[PDB]
Amino acid sequence: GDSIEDKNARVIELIAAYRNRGHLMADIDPLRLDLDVNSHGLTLWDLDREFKVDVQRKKLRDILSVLRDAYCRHVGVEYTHILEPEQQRWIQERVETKHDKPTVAEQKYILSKLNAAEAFETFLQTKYVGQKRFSLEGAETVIPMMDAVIDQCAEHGLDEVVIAMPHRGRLNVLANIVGKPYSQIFSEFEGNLNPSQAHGSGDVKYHLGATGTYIQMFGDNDIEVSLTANPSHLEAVDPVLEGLVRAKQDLLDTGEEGSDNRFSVVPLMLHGDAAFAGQGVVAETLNLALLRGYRTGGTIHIVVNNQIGFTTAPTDSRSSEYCTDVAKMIGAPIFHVNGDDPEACAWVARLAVDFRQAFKKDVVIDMLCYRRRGHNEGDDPSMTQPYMYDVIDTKRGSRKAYTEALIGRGDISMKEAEDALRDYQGQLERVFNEVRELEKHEIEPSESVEADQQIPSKLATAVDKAMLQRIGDAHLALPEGFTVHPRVRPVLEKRREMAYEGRIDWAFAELLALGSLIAEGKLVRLSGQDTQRGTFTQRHAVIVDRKTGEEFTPLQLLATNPDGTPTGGKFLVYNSALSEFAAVGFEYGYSVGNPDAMVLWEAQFGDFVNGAQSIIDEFISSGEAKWGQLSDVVLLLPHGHEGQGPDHTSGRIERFLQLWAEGSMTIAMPSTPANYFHLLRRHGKDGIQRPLIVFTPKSMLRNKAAVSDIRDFTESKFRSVLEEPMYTDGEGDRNKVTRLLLTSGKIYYELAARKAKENREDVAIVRIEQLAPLPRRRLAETLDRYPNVKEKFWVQEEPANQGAWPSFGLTLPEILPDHFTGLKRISRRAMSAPSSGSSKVHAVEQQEILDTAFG
Amino acid sequence: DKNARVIELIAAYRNRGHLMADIDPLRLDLTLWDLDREFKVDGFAGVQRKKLRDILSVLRDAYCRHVGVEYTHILEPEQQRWIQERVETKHDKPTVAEQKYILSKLNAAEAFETFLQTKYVGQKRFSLEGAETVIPMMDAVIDQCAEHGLDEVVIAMPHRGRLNVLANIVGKPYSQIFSEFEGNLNPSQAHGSGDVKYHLGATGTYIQMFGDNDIEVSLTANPSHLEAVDPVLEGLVRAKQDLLDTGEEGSDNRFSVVPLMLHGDAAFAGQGVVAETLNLALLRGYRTGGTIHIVVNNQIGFTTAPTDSRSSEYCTDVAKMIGAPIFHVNGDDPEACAWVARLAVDFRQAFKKDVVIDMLCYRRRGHNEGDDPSMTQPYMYDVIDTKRGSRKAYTEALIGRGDISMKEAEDALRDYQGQLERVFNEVRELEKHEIEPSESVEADQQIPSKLATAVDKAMLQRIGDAHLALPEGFTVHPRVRPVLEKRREMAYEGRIDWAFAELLALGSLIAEGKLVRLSGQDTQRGTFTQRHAVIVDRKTGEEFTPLQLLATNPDGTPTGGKFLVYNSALSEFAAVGFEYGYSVGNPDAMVLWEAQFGDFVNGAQSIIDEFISSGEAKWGQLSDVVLLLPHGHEGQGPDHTSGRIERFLQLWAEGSMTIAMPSTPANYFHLLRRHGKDGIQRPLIVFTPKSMLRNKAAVSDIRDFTESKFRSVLEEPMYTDGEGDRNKVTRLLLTSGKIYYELAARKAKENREDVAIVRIEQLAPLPRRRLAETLDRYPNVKEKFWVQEEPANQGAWPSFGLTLPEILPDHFTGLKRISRRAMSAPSSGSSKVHAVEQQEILDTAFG
Ligand SMILES: CC1=C(CCOP(=O)(O)OP(=O)(O)O)S[C@H]([C@](O)(CCC(=O)O)P(=O)(O)O)N1Cc1cnc(C)nc1N
Ligand SMILES: CC1=C(CCOP(=O)(O)OP(=O)(O)O)S[C@H]([C@](O)(CCC(=O)O)P(=O)(O)O)N1Cc1cnc(C)nc1N
Ligand SMILES: [Mg+2]
Ligand SMILES: [Mg+2]
Ligand SMILES: [Mg+2]
Ligand SMILES: [Mg+2]
Repeated sequence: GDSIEDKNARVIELIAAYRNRGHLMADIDPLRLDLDVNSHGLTLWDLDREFKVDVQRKKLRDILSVLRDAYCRHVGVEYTHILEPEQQRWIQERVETKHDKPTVAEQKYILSKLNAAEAFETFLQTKYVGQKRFSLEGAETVIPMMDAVIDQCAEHGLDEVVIAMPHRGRLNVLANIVGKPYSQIFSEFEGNLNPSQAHGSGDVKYHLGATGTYIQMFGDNDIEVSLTANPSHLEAVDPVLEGLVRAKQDLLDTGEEGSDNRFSVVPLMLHGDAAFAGQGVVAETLNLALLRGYRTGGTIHIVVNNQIGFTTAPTDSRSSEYCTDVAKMIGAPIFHVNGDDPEACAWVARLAVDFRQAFKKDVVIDMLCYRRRGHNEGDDPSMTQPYMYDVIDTKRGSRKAYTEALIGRGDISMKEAEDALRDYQGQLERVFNEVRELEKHEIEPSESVEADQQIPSKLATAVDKAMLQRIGDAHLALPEGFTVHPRVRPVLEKRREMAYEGRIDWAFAELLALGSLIAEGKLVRLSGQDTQRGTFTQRHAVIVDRKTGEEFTPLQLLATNPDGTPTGGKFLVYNSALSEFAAVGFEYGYSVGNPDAMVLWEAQFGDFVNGAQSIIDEFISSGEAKWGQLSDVVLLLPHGHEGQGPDHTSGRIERFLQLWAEGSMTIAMPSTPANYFHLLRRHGKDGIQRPLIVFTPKSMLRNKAAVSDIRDFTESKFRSVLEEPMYTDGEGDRNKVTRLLLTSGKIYYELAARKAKENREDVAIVRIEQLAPLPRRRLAETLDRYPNVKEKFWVQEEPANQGAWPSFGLTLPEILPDHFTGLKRISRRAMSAPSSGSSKVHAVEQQEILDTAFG
Repeated sequence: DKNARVIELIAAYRNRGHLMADIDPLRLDLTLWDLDREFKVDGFAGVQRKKLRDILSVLRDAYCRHVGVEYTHILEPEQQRWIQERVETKHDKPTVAEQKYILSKLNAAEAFETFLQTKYVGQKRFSLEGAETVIPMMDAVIDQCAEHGLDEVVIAMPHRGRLNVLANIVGKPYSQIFSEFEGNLNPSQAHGSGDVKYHLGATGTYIQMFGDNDIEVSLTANPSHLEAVDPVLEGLVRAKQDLLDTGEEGSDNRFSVVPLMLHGDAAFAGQGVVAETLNLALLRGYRTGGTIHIVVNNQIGFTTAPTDSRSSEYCTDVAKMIGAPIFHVNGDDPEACAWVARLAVDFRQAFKKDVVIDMLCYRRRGHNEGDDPSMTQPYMYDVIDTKRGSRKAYTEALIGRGDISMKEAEDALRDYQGQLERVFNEVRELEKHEIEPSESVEADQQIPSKLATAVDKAMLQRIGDAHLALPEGFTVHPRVRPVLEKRREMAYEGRIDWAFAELLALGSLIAEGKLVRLSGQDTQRGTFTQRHAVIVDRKTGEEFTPLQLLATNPDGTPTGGKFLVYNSALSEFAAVGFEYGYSVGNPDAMVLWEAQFGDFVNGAQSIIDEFISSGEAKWGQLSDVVLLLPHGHEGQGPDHTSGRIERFLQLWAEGSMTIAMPSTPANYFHLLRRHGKDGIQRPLIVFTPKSMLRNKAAVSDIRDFTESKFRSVLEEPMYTDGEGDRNKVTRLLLTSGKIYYELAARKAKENREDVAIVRIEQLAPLPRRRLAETLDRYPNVKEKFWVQEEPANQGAWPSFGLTLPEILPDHFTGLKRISRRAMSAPSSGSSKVHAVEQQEILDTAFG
């Protein structure tokens, strides 16, 4: 036969090999630190021969030049893992082509960005040699790359770019991308902060955020750009950024629940190479990318891959070939780019935005670069990486290299390049001198943020009977032909009955609170594991057609007024992924993104919220004091000793009470459905942006004593302290009381049952519903109504080192000494775990507490 | 031409055939003239010429029937070829005896579940019904490991089929499982606070049914927190491999202890610890030679559908990042499940890397046996109601093939059921005894009386001299050489600093024959450039570890000891879990994990809460892991200041952990030596210094190492050795850590003979007797203050403010706090604000 047919088969194999694996041979590293193949008779003598390619006939040397330029030069493209052939074709069409050369104006603009990037760092090195700044030197190309992402987003007519990033080049991005004034950055290095800057306890300069407007230089558009605050904990901000962006998209009616699919707010997420591979929150957050409750239409990721993590080499940081391999699980294309090629970096940035816009999905840019100085500017890296730093010492920086290229191209002269550098440096010097001339402020200890936010003087949470009845009737306003599951129908009928006749249970009180807020025009977002039905089969926020699987959400009917006009409200209820860290981070971010939303996250059991401990510690409990960032997220934590074991008993009340300070959070453990209703309505209507932690029930959901009357919803308010109904409404005599039992939560019902069984008129039980801030005035005023009390006990089912005792045992005798001197504890013994593993052992221990309280 | 269509068609089946494979038991979701034409293909024994008809039948059987194979993401062509050779050829047909054995495992699997359903209808058991093939699959993994002559299989798994695996794979007695359902436990079963039945572990010996080998099989305990045990399993296996001299640090590369890790579908996709643990798989400090993963993929997670649980096509897509092949297999085909299990073991043995089996199955009952799944999944449960189980279908096949008769099949099933009934009746006949409250485990482990931790001068000198015993031609970095010279000087002359005291402790243990494993972020050099446990040749990059020289006696014989020091990945959850597991796996090892700053250990909160602080009380599982947490107010911000002492003190109970904040290098040395030599297996939490590493006052004398012991309470040297008068003291300041040096400097500056400073070095268990004895030496004290740099809601005050007046009322009634105000964060963000607040504490203490 004709050997051209054999040779053509080898050409088809070569095309596939470059597309699939060319990235493994690409010249992406700026440091350059690192017989049985069947050729089917193809050799170097076939270079000028024409071959058939899939339609077209091309010379072998031309096929090989296109493949080598696309896949083996300064850009490594990974895309053949993508399922969708139209996405692979889209990328092939754009990378297997001769690129348009940037104009001289575009080249000068890129150089102006590299000048700003390096000169900002060398200026800080000269003025503040002894202060950490986490310089981007060796990775200056991140600045024209980020400029190109934002400029391309503006070109697509998008609304906003929200950035989250770590420390590397943070100050550089704040000054040269977001527009944080140089004077403000210099004031931080000077330690001369005005009262606004010195507010709260604060945080380090490389954790701060900023906002501004980016104005295009090559087009007629502009776009908002924001950079969010973050703690030191690397990658922890990743789900927070997604939540912030989702909330902004929902507000613009763009995105998943929106009237259009523009997803017009773009998350731009930066990462370090060691952190991106090592932190589990990265995979958890990528896992949210296509979920209906969390999708943001694609995140643009940039890894500042300086091939080091402090003193650790990549071989000790990851098991994958690339630090970006984790992102392939959601079908993201990956572009590995040589950080010493500014034009390739800008081109990849624009291609990434175009791909995100075309397919509304994630894209990753792996920018290979290096770290010019030590990990921080006081660290000596040659002790552990002598070879790498001997190579770095021989390298001209990307600014100098690009300047020489433009001089060589004839664009600029050496004198012009020198003058432009002196001008930028001269402007930094001028601003530095002005800041240094400012009057020095006296340094004072930091102050509590407690008084910065206060409840309005007038706020009622009660609703009328018509509102209760409307929410009850919504449960039976089924779509025509809908088949209700036979074991769900009694719940719907019971809700109509409770709305008109009382005995309202916990689950319905929660829906009365959320439904009445929706009717008043509020956006309510509720999510968590199995939250649509409820872990305890109690919520039924979504009901499923038994014959068709169609879904009906009764509370969504409250988003329309009886006359047919919208209230402006909405109910967004989702089953979350099986994640705690990313889910809690996302809801925290969502509440920051839309302060007017009611945002609730529900743990399956409170025992699993320790999986989100970094979010609780670094964002929820402390973001207001550290950054002035406000969140109104609600965490619902099912809690209570019921004999189900040490991981189905406790939400670790003691840990939240320990974290509490400065009125940063509200912490509550309501004992009645109406009090929970009023708590949620107060939180949604008070205009205070502070988190709420609620310890919620499990067996108490179906306790026939734990029900509320209609008048408790229509004629009452949130009560931080509750007395027994016999004293406030009944014929109970407070003067007969000699023993006071103080408690919180479901144990009240067991104590009250024991009091009734033994007719103990000498014992009274007082509940603390709001654990933090402690209701000092209401507690003192309640205790003053029992003048003959000789002894007081704090009673709890939790072990002695858990529950409220560790904080209350110390604080109650200090803040109210005339009431709580001599306060004693009644509880389970101190325990390493939250409870026994045995239901029978739980029952004996529970009875001991009750016997001790009445002994 | 037509051959061009064939080569691309072969690639299409290999790359994407899995997308069309018949893997779901529920089924809820160029020309025809070329068939007899011969084409050239790359056969497994050389180039072959095959009819297109035969190429297509092989590809459809390999990739589109009950097994979906994902492997073309793997970099190594030899691994793809290995898989092709085994999937694109005829599979070995099981013998009739092997088929009957698989059926006996399905019988045991289903009959155990239906028996518990009959006897204990109201108790959760997380049944494997709908996924019974996991039992012959696990049997096949373990049998294939025994066929390779491996030493042990260690299993970690969640709740799904846990009781079934304990009884039918590991050999936990049926009588013990029934006693758990009965709630009639003997005193050993009732020991500690305990845990739920589907969290418990067991160990036994597996004996091959057809071969001549045995193998050890163990299943580790775990909390409810799904996937949290994954890094613990890897640590336990690595410790066992290091002991057998197999694996990464071993003389052979057998990696002869196999991790077998089971997962649920929703948890495997959702929990970040999965990716963190996979990321450890090829790292020198953590590699275990490949984990075999089995996902029990029942296409549901409680009430949540897969479309709400993950963004990837498969729940296993995360594992592709470490190049693991993935085998998706139809759970209703027991022979395909066993065949994939054996293939996975063979692949793990050939390439010493991870393999994933995604077993597609269903969940016969609700999430738990009291839950109604048709409320949320009506369609799925209408389909499940029409399905014959895998046991019934496999029995019908064997009866149909003529392997067994219906009478033989029923007799075998009734024999197993009769034996369950007999054991159940025997357990039910036992008298029920009084149920008592659970008891503290504190007294279970006690320190031997007068444990000596001092070493002689020769030992100190040997460790100092080891720092300059450089290999021939080694070039020391010019800024590292002064540290080595200073260590030799300190070993002979004193003024021993914190960093060298740590290495004196570890070095002296290695010399005594102990394995010491030390790891953490940048731990080889040290975050504060203080450790230099490994030094790097300035010219060649070669590494030298001075403490490794202590593993050889001066006469040249080995001590039996070793120093394993690693830079960890940038992980806290998987790294802490791994070190906890390692300490469980080798109780004789000294295992230390170091946080870069203590502020980041909250990333491992699930491991601290669920394993470290509570595993002894819950499961009787003992760990001696050490956590080193750099801590101290130095003006570096709220994430570079605190290891959250207050949280560890709150978690503390029952003597479960030792918690310490030493103020001197010798006291830290004695703390580490006591921990390594006391024969007690309980974790140690140490709050370690940063600036105090280089404080010239924070140095120790040679006599502090050779003639002393760990001191839980320390007085000022002026009273124990100097000319200080204790009777002049009217104000006592109690403290812990570096603030002691600032308080002592202020006392010396103002000649405050009326003030004494007492340090509590061991925070938990509180040294009640030594504290009382010390305070009794100051008879004229009129006021006592607890002084700390931490905010009032942090540090030791929240626990000590409550416990000291209760446990020592004649000494601490009236105890007052001196500290920073209560704060939402651990500190101010400003170094200047920190400095003003620090001076306020010092001024208040002496005001
Ligand atoms: C381990 C670690 C760093 C190395 C990161 O390497 P890579 O991701 O490649 O980024 P790059 O630095 O190469 O660009 S910087 C950071 C630290 O905390 C600085 C960051 C910060 O505090 O904000 P440090 O004070 O310990 O140095 N640090 C401690 C650390 C540990 N664990 C977590 C979860 N977060 C952290 N901040
Ligand atoms: C969300 C959740 C479960 C669903 C798992 O689905 P999948 O991974 O597909 O497994 P399978 O059940 O389909 O086989 S079972 C488990 C729970 O905790 C039971 C497990 C246990 O407690 O040990 P529960 O009491 O809330 O039901 N539970 C709560 C839970 C939440 N978050 C974590 C980290 N761990 C958990 N145990
Ligand atoms: Mg890096
Ligand atoms: Mg509010
Ligand atoms: Mg499942
Ligand atoms: Mg020990």
